[PDB]
Amino acid sequence: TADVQQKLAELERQSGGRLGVALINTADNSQILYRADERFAMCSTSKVMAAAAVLKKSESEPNLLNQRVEIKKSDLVNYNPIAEKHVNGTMSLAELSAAALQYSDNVAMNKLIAHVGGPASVTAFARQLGDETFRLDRTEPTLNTAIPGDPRDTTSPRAMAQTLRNLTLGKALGDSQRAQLVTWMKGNTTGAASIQAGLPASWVVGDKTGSGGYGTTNDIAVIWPKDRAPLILVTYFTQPQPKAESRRDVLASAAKIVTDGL
Ligand SMILES: *[B@@-]1(O)O[C@H](CNS(=O)(=O)c2ccc(Cl)cc2)c2ccccc21
Ligand SMILES: [Cl-]
Ligand code: NA
Ligand code: NA
Ligand code: NA
Repeated sequence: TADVQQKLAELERQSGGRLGVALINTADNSQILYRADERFAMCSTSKVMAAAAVLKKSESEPNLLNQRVEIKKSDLVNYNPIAEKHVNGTMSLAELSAAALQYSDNVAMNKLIAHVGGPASVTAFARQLGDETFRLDRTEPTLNTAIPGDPRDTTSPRAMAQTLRNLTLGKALGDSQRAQLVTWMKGNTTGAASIQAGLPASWVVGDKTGSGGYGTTNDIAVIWPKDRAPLILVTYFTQPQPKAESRRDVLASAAKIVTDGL
């Protein structure tokens, strides 16, 4: 629809920032795209790719998710809601994956990153899946600086939507691992104000939010509408001012605009 395009342009204009949207509708294999090939800083939406990398590694290492990881005071960063409770103990890689995905715990992300070999290994995993756009450059918390013009720790909406489709609805991961990823994302606790706030209450969503510098406010989701084929939706947003506040309402509005009529 050209109208959906115009509506997203009007949202972007009023918001004052830069908006990126990619909707994949698996009912008819259609897409709605808005700046879908521009790069945006992923912030915490990158935790999906890190958890997925660990899950993939687990296909050939059955004990892997039960492996224990020490949590030290020296591991704490700037957002540790789960890990701060396990300092001087261990958490399993399953627990760290869930903490990263469902509470956006930054220590959990750093452990997933470390375990698979660092940011270039998470990036190599993306490449293995056919995503040649995703780049994870840094660890937490610096991967969230979201400086305009900086390509580090960025991807495009089109690439992340296609990759999220492969991960949650396709066959990137084994059946057990795919189910686990989707179960984790459906249990996310951080997304109610984002894409979910622009969709009917009856719809089931598995999402991962992100936020960071320059008021960057992001969400990526797999969506099961009532009695319809699933959707993938990426909404990326960032602003001109370094200390701009988050605008989750912009993502809810984009979600509402692109699902109107379904
Ligand atoms: B990353 O983008 O995710 C975490 C948490 N972000 S948040 O904005 O603090 C948030 C959003 C919604 C809820 Cl319900 C809770 C918390 C994070 C923290 C620091 C840097 C990057 C990320
Ligand atoms: Cl409703
Ligand atoms: Na991507
Ligand atoms: Na959401
Ligand atoms: Na977030």
